[PDB]
Amino acid sequence: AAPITLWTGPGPSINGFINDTPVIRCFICLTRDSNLVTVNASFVGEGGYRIVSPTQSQFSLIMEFDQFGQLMSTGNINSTTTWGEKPWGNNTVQPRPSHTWKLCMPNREVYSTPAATISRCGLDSIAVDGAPSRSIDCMLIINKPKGVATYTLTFRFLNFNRLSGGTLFKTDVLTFTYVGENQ
Amino acid sequence: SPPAAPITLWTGPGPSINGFINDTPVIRCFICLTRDSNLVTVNASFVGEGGYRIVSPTQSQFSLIMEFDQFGQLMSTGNINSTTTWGEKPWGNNTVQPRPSHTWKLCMPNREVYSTPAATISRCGLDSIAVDGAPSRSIDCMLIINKPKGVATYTLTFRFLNFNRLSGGTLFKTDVLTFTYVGENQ
Amino acid sequence: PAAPITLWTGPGPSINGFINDTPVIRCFICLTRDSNLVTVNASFVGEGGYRIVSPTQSQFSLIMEFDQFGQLMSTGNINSTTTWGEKPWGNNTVQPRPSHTWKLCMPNREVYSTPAATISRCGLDSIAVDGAPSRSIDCMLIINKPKGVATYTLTFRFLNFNRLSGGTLFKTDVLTFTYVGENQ
Ligand SMILES: CC(=O)N[C@H]1[C@H]([C@H](O)[C@H](O)CO)O[C@@](O[C@@H]2[C@@H](O)[C@H](O)O[C@H](CO)[C@@H]2O)(C(=O)O)C[C@@H]1O
Ligand SMILES: CC(=O)N[C@H]1[C@H]([C@H](O)[C@H](O)CO)O[C@@](O)(C(=O)O)C[C@@H]1O
Ligand SMILES: CC(=O)N[C@H]1[C@H]([C@H](O)[C@H](O)CO)O[C@@](O)(C(=O)O)C[C@@H]1O
Repeated sequence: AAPITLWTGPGPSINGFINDTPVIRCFICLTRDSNLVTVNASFVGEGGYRIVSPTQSQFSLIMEFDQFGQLMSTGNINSTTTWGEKPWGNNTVQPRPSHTWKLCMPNREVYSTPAATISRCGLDSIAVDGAPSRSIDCMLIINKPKGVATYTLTFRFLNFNRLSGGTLFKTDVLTFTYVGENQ
Repeated sequence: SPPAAPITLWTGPGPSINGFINDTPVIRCFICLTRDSNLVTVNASFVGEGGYRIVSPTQSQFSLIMEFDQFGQLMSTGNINSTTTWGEKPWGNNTVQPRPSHTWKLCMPNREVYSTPAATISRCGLDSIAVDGAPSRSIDCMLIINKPKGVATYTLTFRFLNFNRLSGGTLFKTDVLTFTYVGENQ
Repeated sequence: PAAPITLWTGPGPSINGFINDTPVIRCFICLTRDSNLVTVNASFVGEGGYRIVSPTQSQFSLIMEFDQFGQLMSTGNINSTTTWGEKPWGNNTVQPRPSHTWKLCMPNREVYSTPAATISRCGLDSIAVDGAPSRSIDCMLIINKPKGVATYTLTFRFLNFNRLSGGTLFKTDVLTFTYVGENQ
């Protein structure tokens, strides 16, 4: 029994794709400790998504994993960009899969039907000094079916119409938690 | 051996209708308390049944209180209690091991840190996938830590509040809720 | 192989949050590093002029400054002039002897090479007011916003007091934040 972290590494490329177009830089870290997995994530919109307006359409960024906890090539965030294990003691991304990667996955029996957590997602919070009307929502959906994925994690960005105006799509550090899979 | 110290107490998956109000089973409560090195993470979700299947904006607030004794044993007298499934989750499987160990105390909220009651009030989305996170489909859930109840040494209270935020009748199918507190010393 | 460590103020902190060299807030701060992430667990109680806060309250930051070894410096709003050190597993003491392990509680400098933030709800007097929606402010954690010669900073910035419906005891909820911990 050991902890394990899967992540994008620091300074991720534009690795969030909508219609195969790179539009969002996603820092994603999945850390499994004894029983629970902590999702630690942040996002920076690029190009057409650098600035979001109150009329921005909602969207999902879905990660698809196989039965062994390996990130598949077909999600919005996928294995074509940097993804792998974080060794304790350095900031590298180790791409070679281990059986242990399954421990970062959402427990299939606990999440046998889809689960969700919708939380505030502050945008550009330092520069707008946390103005209430500069937050959207980001909902994590756990194990909503997608393709032939065994596990899915979806980051769904919602309620842009709560924004008072155009806002730089520079998210806060977001945290979610779920029960990890058994080896 | 820091790896020797973590412990998880939980209901197991697919809990029964194990949340009681006035001795009537009304809510299915998935509760997981995971102690790692120092902090305990509460991971919880709830599904209303019977008259609590759907909640309206005029719904009265309520507490689901878990009472624990000084050894971290869930007592039989709370709204969520030891008459239903509760015990340790072994690393590597989804069983519930009901035989109390002294290690169970490590999942409790530290008596000195929480020598007077503490709280965290947070958003509690209802039916979030089906309503696509509509802002007016959230209530609040407040975790109260060590508010006295009877002779419990520790208490954890899930208090559901601010149903008047809801735009209408909503399925009482909560998000996965997370809270954190300082764990008790062995 | 992971090595957990907790740095904290201990329970019942003194008035250890200073604004303009005046002690105004009792700050309970716990930084707990497990395998990869640090969990910030904190709560605050105002004293004197900050005992009660009103909708007209000006925003403020409580900054913790740490050096390259993860040792709390003397120059932040929360600083090494008050109780701060390691929490031993099994008791509630505060051990002041610095170790190479203290760096593990710091925000990873490569991950947070520019400042990061998390703005979250901060309920005030929540049990007494029964969680009334108009009794919350916000608390934003800012990670590694530059200050002085600190290598790492953690800033608790209290904001949006105008969300309050009136004078409210500045007795915060238990607040939690998470960030990627520094490498040994
Ligand atoms: C209640 C109060 O004094 N509020 C002040 C606030 C505090 O004095 C301070 O945050 C305590 O640490 O200070 C404010 O102004 C800041 C400046 O003093 C600082 O030089 O630069 C800061 C930005 O980096 C900021 O402008 C504040 O925190 O906003 C002003 C506020 O009224
Ligand atoms: C900006 C945008 O394209 N939004 C559209 C999204 C995205 O294409 C996908 O979520 C990306 O994965 O798809 C929708 O079905 C949705 O999720 O509600 C409709 C929405 O208008
Ligand atoms: C739906 C309901 O019954 N609400 C009532 C609750 C519950 O009976 C208990 O919280 C269950 O433990 O009790 C109250 O005293 C309370 O907590 O404010 C009054 C409230 O009207």
